[PDB]
Amino acid sequence: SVLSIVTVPDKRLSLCSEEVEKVDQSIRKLVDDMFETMHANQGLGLAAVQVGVHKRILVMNVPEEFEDDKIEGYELYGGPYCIINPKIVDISQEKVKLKEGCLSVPGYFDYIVRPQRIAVQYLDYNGNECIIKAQGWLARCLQHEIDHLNGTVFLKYLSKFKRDFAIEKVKKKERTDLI
Amino acid sequence: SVLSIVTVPDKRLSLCSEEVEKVDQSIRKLVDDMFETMHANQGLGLAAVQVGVHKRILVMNVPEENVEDKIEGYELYGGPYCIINPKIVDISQEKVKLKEGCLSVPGYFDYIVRPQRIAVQYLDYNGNECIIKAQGWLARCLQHEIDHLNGTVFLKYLSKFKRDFAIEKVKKKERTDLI
Ligand SMILES: [Cl-]
Ligand SMILES: [Cl-]
Ligand SMILES: [Zn+2]
Ligand SMILES: [Zn+2]
Repeated sequence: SVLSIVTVPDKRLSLCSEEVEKVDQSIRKLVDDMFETMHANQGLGLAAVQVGVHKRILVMNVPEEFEDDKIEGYELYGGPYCIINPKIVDISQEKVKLKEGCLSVPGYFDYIVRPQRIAVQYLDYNGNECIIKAQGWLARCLQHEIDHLNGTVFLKYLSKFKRDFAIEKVKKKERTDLI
Repeated sequence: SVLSIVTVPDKRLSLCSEEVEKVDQSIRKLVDDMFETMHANQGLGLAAVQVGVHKRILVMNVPEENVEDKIEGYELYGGPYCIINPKIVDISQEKVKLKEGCLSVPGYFDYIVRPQRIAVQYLDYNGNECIIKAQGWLARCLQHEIDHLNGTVFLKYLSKFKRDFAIEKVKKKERTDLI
């Protein structure tokens, strides 16, 4: 089932998401829907708040670059990942500027600086404890999605001028769609 | 002004706290009250949620271990600290086992394993960007309080028997006994 996506400036995107008490059948079904929704919209990541549910769950799928080094244990790509209750346990001092987009801010893309590498503990689809050590786009996607769980969209890091233009561009597309 | 402290098993202690949008006079007043409430109850730290407000604000005062290396340039004690919107930007992989208490779990103490050192970016009392590089008890307290902002009391890391023993100790300790 392909779910509807909450878009800015919907205030639901600004509220923090709660911890999942246990990974049961009902969490798995939500995770299936979230993944189907992400794949249907051609996204690399998706937080539950983006489908209207305030729980600390995200899914990711970062394909390998069509190619024209890693630290031992780290990954630059992969998935699908189901990441529940993520906890940051290590984060790089080195930062990288990359272009980001988001399904909750459709049609707007901008450059954001974040740590290059991050290690995160989480519960997986099966309810088992895991660790993901992430670099490159995998680390990028993961931090972007963790922001959603804390009630943060990537516009927060931009100047007020760009943020407001972004929000007004999302709405003008929706208002122009209704002419 | 001395506020009443929310104590376990109050469900409010399990909800996540929200980002503070602007550090205005209403925020400083809440911080003033949190300091007074902390001093009055003999505490080293306090999160806003412990006084019933779900916002990302904590205060600490740690006054002046062969289980930890003393690292140059990290604070072992100090304060008073007003820490708003804390963001963890670095965290040690070395950990340490230390005894903790909590004003929301009065009368109960136990040993908890946490990272030895943390670096945290934050806004201070006047809304200015700051950074704290903490170790020793300063970092233990800071981590304990950040946990509250995320809906976690230290009983989470203990076995269920101990968590429920502690909670029962609180329920009994809150009755002044009719002798
Ligand atoms: Cl976890
Ligand atoms: Cl900050
Ligand atoms: Zn997004
Ligand atoms: Zn506490």
